[PDB]
Amino acid sequence: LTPPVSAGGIQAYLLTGSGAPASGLVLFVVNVSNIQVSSSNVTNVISTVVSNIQINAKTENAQTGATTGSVTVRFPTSGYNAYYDSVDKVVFVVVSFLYPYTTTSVNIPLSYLSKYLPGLLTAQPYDETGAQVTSVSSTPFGSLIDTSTGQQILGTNPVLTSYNSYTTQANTNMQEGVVSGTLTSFTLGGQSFSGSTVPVILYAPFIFSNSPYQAGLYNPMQVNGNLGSLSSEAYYHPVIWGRALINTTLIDTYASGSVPFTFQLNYSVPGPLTINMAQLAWIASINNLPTSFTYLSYKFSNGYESFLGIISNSTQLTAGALTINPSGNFTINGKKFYVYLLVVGSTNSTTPVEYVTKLVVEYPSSTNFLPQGVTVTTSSNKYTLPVYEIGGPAGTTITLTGNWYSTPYTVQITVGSTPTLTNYVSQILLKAVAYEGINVSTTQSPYYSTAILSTPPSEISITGSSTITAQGKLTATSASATVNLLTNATLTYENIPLTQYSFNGIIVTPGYAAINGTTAMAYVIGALYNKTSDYVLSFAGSQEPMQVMNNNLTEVTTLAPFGLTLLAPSVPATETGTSPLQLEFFTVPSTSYIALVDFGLWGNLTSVTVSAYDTVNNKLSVNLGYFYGIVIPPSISTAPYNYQNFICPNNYVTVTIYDPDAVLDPYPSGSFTTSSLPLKYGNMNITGAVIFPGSSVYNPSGVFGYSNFNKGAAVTTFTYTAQSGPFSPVALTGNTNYLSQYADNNPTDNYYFIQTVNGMPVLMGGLSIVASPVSASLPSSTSSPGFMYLLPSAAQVPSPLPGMATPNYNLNIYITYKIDGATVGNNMINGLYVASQNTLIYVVPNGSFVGSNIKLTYTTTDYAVLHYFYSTGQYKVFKTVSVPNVTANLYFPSSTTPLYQLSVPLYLSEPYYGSPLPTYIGLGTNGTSLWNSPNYVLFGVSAVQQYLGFIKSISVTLSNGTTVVIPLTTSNMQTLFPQLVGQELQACNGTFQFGISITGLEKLLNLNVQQLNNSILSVTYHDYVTGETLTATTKLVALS
Ligand SMILES: *[C@@H]1O[C@H](CO)[C@@H](O[C@@H]2O[C@H](CO[C@H]3O[C@H](CO)[C@@H](O)[C@H](O)[C@@H]3O)[C@@H](O[C@H]3O[C@H](CO)[C@@H](O)[C@H](O)[C@@H]3O)[C@H](O[C@@H]3O[C@H](CS(=O)(=O)O)[C@@H](O[C@@H]4O[C@H](CO)[C@@H](O)[C@H](O)[C@H]4O)[C@H](O)[C@H]3O)[C@H]2NC(C)=O)[C@H](O)[C@H]1NC(C)=O
Ligand SMILES: *[C@@H]1O[C@H](CO)[C@@H](O[C@@H]2O[C@H](CO[C@H]3O[C@H](CO)[C@@H](O)[C@H](O)[C@@H]3O)[C@@H](O[C@H]3O[C@H](CO)[C@@H](O)[C@H](O)[C@@H]3O)[C@H](O[C@@H]3O[C@H](CS(=O)(=O)O)[C@@H](O)[C@H](O)[C@H]3O)[C@H]2NC(C)=O)[C@H](O)[C@H]1NC(C)=O
Ligand SMILES: *[C@@H]1O[C@H](CO)[C@@H](O[C@@H]2O[C@H](CO[C@H]3O[C@H](CO)[C@@H](O)[C@H](O)[C@@H]3O)[C@@H](O[C@H]3O[C@H](CO)[C@@H](O)[C@H](O)[C@@H]3O)[C@H](O[C@@H]3O[C@H](CS(=O)(=O)O)[C@@H](O)[C@H](O)[C@H]3O)[C@H]2NC(C)=O)[C@H](O)[C@H]1NC(C)=O
Ligand SMILES: *[C@@H]1O[C@H](CO)[C@@H](O[C@@H]2O[C@H](CO[C@H]3O[C@H](CO)[C@@H](O)[C@H](O)[C@@H]3O)[C@@H](O[C@H]3O[C@H](CO)[C@@H](O)[C@H](O)[C@@H]3O)[C@H](O[C@@H]3O[C@H](CS(=O)(=O)O)[C@@H](O)[C@H](O)[C@H]3O)[C@H]2NC(C)=O)[C@H](O)[C@H]1NC(C)=O
Ligand SMILES: *[C@@H]1O[C@H](CO)[C@@H](O[C@@H]2O[C@H](CO[C@H]3O[C@H](CO)[C@@H](O)[C@H](O)[C@@H]3O)[C@@H](O[C@H]3O[C@H](CO)[C@@H](O)[C@H](O)[C@@H]3O)[C@H](O[C@@H]3O[C@H](CS(=O)(=O)O)[C@@H](O)[C@H](O)[C@H]3O)[C@H]2NC(C)=O)[C@H](O)[C@H]1NC(C)=O
Ligand SMILES: *[C@@H]1O[C@H](CO)[C@@H](O[C@@H]2O[C@H](CO[C@H]3O[C@H](CO)[C@@H](O)[C@H](O)[C@@H]3O)[C@@H](O)[C@H](O[C@@H]3O[C@H](CS(=O)(=O)O)[C@@H](O)[C@H](O)[C@H]3O)[C@H]2NC(C)=O)[C@H](O)[C@H]1NC(C)=O
Ligand SMILES: *[C@@H]1O[C@H](CO)[C@@H](O[C@@H]2O[C@H](CO)[C@@H](O)[C@H](O[C@@H]3O[C@H](CS(=O)(=O)O)[C@@H](O)[C@H](O)[C@H]3O)[C@H]2NC(C)=O)[C@H](O)[C@H]1NC(C)=O
Ligand SMILES: *[C@@H]1O[C@H](CO)[C@@H](O[C@@H]2O[C@H](CO)[C@@H](O)[C@H](O[C@@H]3O[C@H](CS(=O)(=O)O)[C@@H](O)[C@H](O)[C@H]3O)[C@H]2NC(C)=O)[C@H](O)[C@H]1NC(C)=O
Ligand SMILES: *[C@@H]1O[C@H](CO)[C@@H](O[C@@H]2O[C@H](CO[C@H]3O[C@H](CO)[C@@H](O)[C@H](O)[C@@H]3O)[C@@H](O)[C@H](O)[C@H]2NC(C)=O)[C@H](O)[C@H]1NC(C)=O
Ligand SMILES: *[C@@H]1O[C@H](CO)[C@@H](O[C@@H]2O[C@H](CO)[C@@H](O)[C@H](O)[C@H]2NC(C)=O)[C@H](O)[C@H]1NC(C)=O
Ligand SMILES: *[C@@H]1O[C@H](CO)[C@@H](O[C@@H]2O[C@H](CO)[C@@H](O)[C@H](O)[C@H]2NC(C)=O)[C@H](O)[C@H]1NC(C)=O
Ligand SMILES: *[C@@H]1O[C@H](CO)[C@@H](O[C@@H]2O[C@H](CO)[C@@H](O)[C@H](O)[C@H]2NC(C)=O)[C@H](O)[C@H]1NC(C)=O
Ligand SMILES: *[C@@H]1O[C@H](CO)[C@@H](O[C@@H]2O[C@H](CO)[C@@H](O)[C@H](O)[C@H]2NC(C)=O)[C@H](O)[C@H]1NC(C)=O
Ligand SMILES: *[C@@H]1O[C@H](CO)[C@@H](O)[C@H](O)[C@H]1NC(C)=O
Repeated sequence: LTPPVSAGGIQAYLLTGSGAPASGLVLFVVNVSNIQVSSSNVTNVISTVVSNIQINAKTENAQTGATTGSVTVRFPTSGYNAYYDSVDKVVFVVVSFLYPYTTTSVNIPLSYLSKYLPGLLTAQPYDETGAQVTSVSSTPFGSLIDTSTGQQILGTNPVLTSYNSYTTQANTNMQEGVVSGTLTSFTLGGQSFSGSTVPVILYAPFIFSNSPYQAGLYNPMQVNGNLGSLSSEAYYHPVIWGRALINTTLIDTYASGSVPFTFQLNYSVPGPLTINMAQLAWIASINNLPTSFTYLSYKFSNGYESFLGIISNSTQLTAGALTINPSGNFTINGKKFYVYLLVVGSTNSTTPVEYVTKLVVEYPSSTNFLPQGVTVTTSSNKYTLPVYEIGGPAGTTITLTGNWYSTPYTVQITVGSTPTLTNYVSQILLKAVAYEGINVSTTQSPYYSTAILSTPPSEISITGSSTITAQGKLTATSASATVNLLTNATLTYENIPLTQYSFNGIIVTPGYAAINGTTAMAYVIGALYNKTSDYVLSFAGSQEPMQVMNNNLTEVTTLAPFGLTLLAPSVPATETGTSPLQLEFFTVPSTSYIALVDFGLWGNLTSVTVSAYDTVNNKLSVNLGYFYGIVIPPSISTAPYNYQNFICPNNYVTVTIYDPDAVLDPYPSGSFTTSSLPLKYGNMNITGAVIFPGSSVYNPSGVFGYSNFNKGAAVTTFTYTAQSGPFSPVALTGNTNYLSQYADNNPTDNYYFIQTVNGMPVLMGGLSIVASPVSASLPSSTSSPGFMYLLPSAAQVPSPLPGMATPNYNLNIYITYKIDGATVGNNMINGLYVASQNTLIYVVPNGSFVGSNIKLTYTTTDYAVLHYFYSTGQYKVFKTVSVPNVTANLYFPSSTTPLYQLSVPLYLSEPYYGSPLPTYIGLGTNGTSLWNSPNYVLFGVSAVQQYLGFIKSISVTLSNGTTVVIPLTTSNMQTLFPQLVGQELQACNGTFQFGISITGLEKLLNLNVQQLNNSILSVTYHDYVTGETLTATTKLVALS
């Protein structure tokens, strides 16, 4: 039993799982294991147990945590049912608290209850009065006695009132019901008993929890200290960046086991926004197009092309040798009209190019001056209508011929040299909405905890409200008029006679980089002038959004019409009027974050609202969650370093990158993937993003929230793996066609997550390395994303929530010469390499080592930062690590030395020569010096014999100014330094001791040993590492 029941302890468990007879049942167990019992004397012991039990009960406000009512009771002297098991050694009782069975006992199958007490399968439980019995049943709550009052509980009490009335009271008054128990300490048989149960929750409404996080959602990083000033407010004003997960907890007392939930997010901004739009098609009656104009069709990102629609009375349009047949046909009250759809381009194309799938035209009906409309169709009455391309070389002109009513007309098109891109710039009130799902499980009923995406990759709709307006002029037999919409789109009506219709209109699409042409919305206005009691001028028009796929432009949904009416009895008149207008665009999965960021809904001023839905038991939340958005640029830093950092194998230079927008999952080393499907939400089905924790990618089938739902074999499973080459780098593997759809905390691949269009990413983010002078860079053109494994550091013990990510990425760099020319089979050690996890090795040759360097560049991983900060270059940062020059010296221990001594010290000192012990320098031939160091190891590679310098000359000046330079023959080096080898004095110290033989020097000169030999000694060495020479001297003295 989890949690445990203690020695001599009481404990309680709320009954749950399939086969549990009723809601609001709690069991109590007393661990009577500590004493002897038999059927002969059991009635004593069970009676002894029950009399000491006390039970407490409350009603609470589920949001605020306030106690509303409290009651406290004990079992009656008789009429209870209470039971014993010899096998599991417990006394126990079950009590039924909510309606029904508040007052009457409900039977409990011995099968079900045995799940908790398996002894009930081993043998029958004992009853009161000591018999074996086949069944267990509740003691009802209304039977018990008020400890305050010494009477059976009355129907007037608010707690018993509430418990019987929970069904509506949970929602209507935010009421929650809670119970706990305690066994008043007592002695039996020289043993004793004591305890208090953990609280159990009977019921509560379905809500976002509001304690301690008063917004229901929280960012673990803001709560710990790692975000500056904003940490002060983590409990009531949560923030998060664009593509990541934010944490939350729900209470659900209905469900059991795992539960799919679905969420609805609504995004909003204070004040109106300036938006860019572009013209896809212009549609008109042949009277409204101008006598001549110059035009050439534009081509959108998807590959679709702009078109021109002409409506006419005639069965053809005619142009000499060229005949143009209509695309479709319609009628208004028996009068017949045809629609011709044209692309002005390259050549007179006989077969179709693209289509409109369905298209609504709208007119004021004579019957009412109230809007009506129809779908234009083919002659065979099918819906999709062909569009055709026509034209020629630049500067060519075509005349088309047609009729409007009984009057012929001609229009002259000049095929322009450059595409006719046209824009509208409007201010709109805009808002958006989106949907999402995940499958949450719990270790602790009734609390379900999870995370959800800041921006789900799925269809989003963006919607707004604006104005349309007309100015008009009336005459005895005709009207003239103009309209404005979308701030600076203008349409103009040719003067309409009494008893004639005419049309104008536009299809428009957003004007930005990636998404142009992919979604659009159509407005067509019919107009009418007629006379009743007054002259009547009237407008009626469709508003309908569309999307483009496979050269079809299609009605996604169709909205309610609008109308305007102007009237006067006066023959001369000027008039004015206005109406609201609606505007809806729908996005597509790969494009959704980019779209929100471009339109301006995502930024430091954005606020989000969130509501939730339980798929299985069908409930919506009685409250909402709230959070706000953020955009933050990166920064780079390093711990101060000196010459020590490059001496010895256990030293390095640390660089830290601060970039919070690269943390997508708050657990460092966490991974999730995502796909798009239909989701159940309330009484409807909508598309939305489904999150799936792990390293695998799915193309799932069916509808999320029903038995139709099934996810097949993984299409790919990404992994970081060890690989070939010296050291052993860890790097990413997986089919990169699916890399958008995968999320991680590694900046060297994260920039793909939802940021790929036409198979290519919009941002080249992440880390870049270049190194000098031995020419090397990472990554090579050949490299996968995720060429190195690189993770954010995790929060430590005094932090409230340990083990969660900090925005710091900590990266370690080694530069050395000592392992140059080491080998690993065929491999030769040269240049730059990745090692372990966050580690780089740069290896160079001996003379190239001083002044060598690495430059690191960091570019942001998130498209919001590229958008708001492009102006200033604040989205990229640099740092450089370089090896400084150091002082070196050669010295005798004293300026003077006696010819009494046989030998003297001569010390060479240079920091960069220092290593682990032992290490030694062997001399020989023409003054060569060879460095050796068998205890040097670095990631398994080990140092080879290095030639670091040479002794240049060995000289004496004699007592008269004559100078002798001793030639560096083998015999001369042999005699002068019989200890041919120098030794390091202390670990990683720069110092070695040589010993120069004065008793040698005497004989070596062939001089009169002491007689003439008041002399000065002078010696010189050259090192390749600094490029300096070192020189040293001593006076040789004898008794005078
Ligand atoms: C905020 O919400 C975050 C949601 O993203 C939570 O992150 C999840 O953290 C889990 C562990 O958290 C525990 O420890 C932290 C301290 O770091 C505590 O604060 C928490 O209270 C909690 O105690 C983590 O679970 C995994 O690691 C556990 C080790 O601690 C281990 O016992 C589990 O078995 C998990 O492996 C989640 O990490 C991912 O978990 C999923 C499985 S599941 O989602 O847990 O069911 C793994 O997917 C699986 O991968 C295996 C490969 O071996 C496949 O075989 C299998 O098909 C597939 O399901 C992921 O690999 C693993 O990374 C982590 N969730 C995610 C998606 O990252 C976070 O804890 C919340 N914060 C707080 C304060 O509660
Ligand atoms: C969205 O709001 C975020 C919260 O303020 C902003 O994040 C903060 O970014 C600051 C640097 O960018 C600032 O300067 C730009 C022009 O140079 C301009 O776009 C904005 O003015 C923008 O805020 C950075 O603040 C530093 O610079 C400020 C100059 O305006 C100065 O007021 C600050 O004292 C600071 O030097 C923030 O970095 C953090 O600064 C903390 C100081 S405090 O602001 O908490 O007092 C410090 O404790 C911490 O170590 C350091 O990281 C940075 N804030 C955060 C949360 O890290 C963000 O830029 C706004 N986004 C937009 C769209 O502008
Ligand atoms: C698509 O079909 C259209 C309909 O038949 C064609 O439109 C006609 O275009 C003529 C020009 O096309 C010629 O020159 C092109 C080079 O710029 C070449 O690519 C074509 O192969 C073709 O040879 C145009 O003729 C006008 O321009 C001529 C310049 O070369 C010149 O002859 C005159 O200046 C002339 O006005 C047609 O316009 C009409 O021409 C009538 C005389 S005739 O040329 O038919 O003999 C004239 O009476 C009338 O005023 C004028 O409007 C024009 N036809 C119409 C009425 O649309 C188009 O070429 C086809 N496109 C391709 C290349 O496939
Ligand atoms: C949320 O997570 C729940 C787990 O916590 C999921 O329940 C598990 O469902 C498993 C199959 O999942 C697949 O089919 C679902 C449609 O029914 C679909 O919703 C899922 O997305 C997914 O495509 C199921 O595993 C059984 O079937 C497997 C074949 O797919 C087979 O490999 C298994 O051996 C197993 O028979 C689990 O159901 C039950 O599992 C018992 C234990 S075990 O064998 O898994 O160890 C088994 O004894 C019993 O016969 C079987 O019915 C089930 N897991 C558990 C432990 O309950 C749930 O589907 C998820 N909900 C959604 C909507 O995604
Ligand atoms: C440390 O760096 C020093 C500076 O770069 C290197 O110094 C160079 O020394 C070369 C001789 O060293 C060779 O033999 C060693 C055996 O004792 C061996 O350990 C070395 O790996 C290396 O192979 C010297 O090269 C010349 O002398 C050779 C006679 O031994 C002869 O065979 C060569 O043909 C060559 O003339 C370099 O001196 C300069 O060399 C120039 C050409 S190049 O060798 O640099 O390509 C030449 O144009 C010029 O006239 C001559 O003075 C000398 N390099 C420089 C630029 O001073 C030292 O070897 C490195 N130590 C190690 C072990 O890495
Ligand atoms: C419709 O869709 C396409 C494809 O995304 C887009 O073309 C690309 O536009 C960018 C810049 O976009 C902005 O400026 C143009 C006007 O120049 C506006 O129309 C847009 O609304 C944007 O405000 C061009 O610069 C691209 O040319 C490429 O530039 C790259 C550098 S970049 O950082 O500037 O993008 C170079 O690396 C490429 O070599 C070069 O081709 C252009 N891309 C292509 C493939 O032509 C259109 O502008 C969009 N048109 C509409 C209606 O807005
Ligand atoms: C565009 O013109 C089309 C004709 O070119 C119109 O299509 C016709 O629509 C009628 C009424 O909806 C439909 O019944 C016709 O189908 C034919 O019906 C014939 C019998 S009858 O209707 O002539 O009495 C049958 O011979 C046979 O079932 C169909 O051929 C349909 N006509 C054709 C030729 O398909 C269409 O209505 C028009 N669009 C508008 C809105 O004006
Ligand atoms: C839109 O244009 C149509 C032309 O394709 C018009 O069609 C006309 O049909 C009417 C019957 O409704 C018929 O009287 C016409 O027949 C011709 O009459 C000519 C002279 S006139 O009467 O138009 O002045 C003669 O020249 C000729 O030999 C006849 O064939 C017919 N008009 C034509 C010229 O064919 C129609 O008026 C119009 N519809 C709408 C919606 O207003
Ligand atoms: C009363 O006290 C006993 C002393 O604390 C204690 O027994 C110890 O705990 C477990 C045995 O009980 C559990 O395990 C079984 C499943 O194997 C369940 O059926 C049961 O409900 C309990 O969860 C055992 O591991 C441990 O060795 C025992 N310790 C010793 C040495 O006595 C019981 O936990 C408690 N009595 C009962 C039966 O609940
Ligand atoms: C219930 O009855 C049993 C006897 O049936 C009691 O167990 C005996 O107790 C004595 C001392 O108390 C022990 O020395 C024996 O080992 C036990 N005998 C048997 C037969 O087990 C038990 O103590 C009684 N319990 C109570 C509380 O009265
Ligand atoms: C979030 O947006 C949704 C739009 O889906 C809104 O919910 C709608 O409410 C309107 C009336 O305000 C009703 O016509 C619909 O029944 C609701 N829509 C659907 C599809 O359920 C609502 O405006 C926003 N909700 C919140 C949390 O404010
Ligand atoms: C490295 O080792 C040398 C050993 O020669 C150290 O030199 C000695 O320094 C102390 C004081 O620090 C003097 O008392 C001695 O006289 C020096 N020895 C000789 C032979 O002169 C040197 O201090 C060490 N340096 C570092 C950086 O560890
Ligand atoms: C390290 O610094 C030393 C000292 O300034 C440099 O060597 C000196 O400068 C020139 C070389 O251009 C020589 O002629 C002198 O003899 C050197 N001076 C001394 C004190 O002997 C050296 O250039 C620097 N090393 C590197 C490679 O950066
Ligand atoms: C759009 O045109 C194409 C012809 O390529 C056809 O696939 C489709 O039936 C039309 N409309 C739709 C998507 O119904």
